[PDB]
Amino acid sequence: GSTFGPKDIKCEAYYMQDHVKYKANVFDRKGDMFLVSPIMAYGSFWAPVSYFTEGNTCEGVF
Repeated sequence: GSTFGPKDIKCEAYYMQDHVKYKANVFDRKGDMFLVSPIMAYGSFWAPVSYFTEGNTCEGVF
């Protein structure tokens, strides 16, 4: 349970929907696909974080 501290986060990427940009927290990777979570702790799904070329916080997976 950490917000200021990428402990439970490690990677937090962004994405905009042509105008609205928000965060997506990312944990690990699987090939060219990454392993992300929604705006809560509920499951985990793969998403191309490679598309989140705005700014992300993943340093330990990099």
